[PDB]
Amino acid sequence: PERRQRIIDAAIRVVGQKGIAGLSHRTVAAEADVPLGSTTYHFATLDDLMVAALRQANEGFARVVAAHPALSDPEADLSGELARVLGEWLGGDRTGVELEYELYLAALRRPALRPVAAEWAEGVGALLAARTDPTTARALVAVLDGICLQVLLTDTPYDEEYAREVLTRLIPV
Amino acid sequence: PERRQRIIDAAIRVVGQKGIAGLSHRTVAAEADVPLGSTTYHFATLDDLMVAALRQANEGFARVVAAHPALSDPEADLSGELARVLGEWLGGDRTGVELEYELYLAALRRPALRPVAAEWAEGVGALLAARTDPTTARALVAVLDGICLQVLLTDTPYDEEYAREVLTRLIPV
Ligand SMILES: CN(C)c1ccc(C(=C2C=CC(=[N+](C)C)C=C2)c2ccccc2)cc1
Ligand SMILES: CN(C)c1ccc(C(=C2C=CC(=[N+](C)C)C=C2)c2ccccc2)cc1
Repeated sequence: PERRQRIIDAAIRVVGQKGIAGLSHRTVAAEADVPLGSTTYHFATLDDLMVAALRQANEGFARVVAAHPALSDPEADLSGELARVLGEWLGGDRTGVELEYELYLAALRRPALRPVAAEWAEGVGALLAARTDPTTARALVAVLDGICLQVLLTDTPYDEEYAREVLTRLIPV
Repeated sequence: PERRQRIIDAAIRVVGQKGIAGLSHRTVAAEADVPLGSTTYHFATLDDLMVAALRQANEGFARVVAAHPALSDPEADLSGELARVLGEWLGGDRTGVELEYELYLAALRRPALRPVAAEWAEGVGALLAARTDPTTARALVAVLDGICLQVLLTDTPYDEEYAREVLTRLIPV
């Protein structure tokens, strides 16, 4: 896009290969192939750069969730919907997908990054709480996290059938 | 103990403050306050050092599990037992506890560290599969991971009552 985006994109490509540690304005400038000046002009702190990156990723996810209105439809299959939302991104692309999670975590173990790293759970959690109940909402958010790990931690494909199955055991009747 | 242990201990203290990245034979030698020679004599590669550290942590956990024979007792409360096992370490010490998880993860996003980083799930998983069934075993392992995150990702204390509650919803009848 116009260089600010180019920079955020490169920041991402750098972390997705050298980890947050190998992320500097030099690394980014090189990767985005832009003056060092540009990167600092747009992002004073590396944290500002990180935060921007996560916000982009958060919005990336908050987008697929909005593409599943059924999630808040009381007549829809909730677990089926949640398993689809997962499968929709954990499915396929086991390349850039593995990279997106391998930074969601990296982000999490960072003091000022963690709050934005789990924002996805805020939207989902708020939605499931209104749909079901607080305890069920938290339990659901918990297995979602549990399942992504299981998956993105082995040559283990997704398996919606399994996900919906365990998700369903959590929804009360 | 004798210096090999001193070194593993220091390796841990270093990662628990500078992350795997700030971990070198220099860092370790300094921290353990031992000749650089010693650290390389005992651990040729940093990966050998990391792996040793994780094995120590794995054995640390595999120890509390063995201290709960009830886990495999068909007449015992499984979810209650699992929630106790968790609460037993996630409870209190929200200092060194937070550090143990903030390296379990760090480990996980590392190609040759990940296999040893999830060994805990191998023992637990094998135990729950024999106790219940494959699908239930995996689902249980999944929420355990989910719950530790929820917890070790906010000023959020543990709450066994909650854990046992969601764990119980996963056990079939
Ligand atoms: C464990 N868990 C439920 C989740 C784990 C990670 C994600 C994320 C994400 C970002 C972009 C995506 N895209 C572009 C499809 C999809 C997911 C994500 C959100 C913030 C920072 C990094 C990654 C969402 C849910
Ligand atoms: C998400 N999950 C179920 C778990 C997450 C982490 C642990 C671990 C651990 C190490 C030492 C412990 N001690 C000394 C009590 C307790 C746990 C652990 C195992 C290997 C490497 C790092 C940490 C176990 C379960």
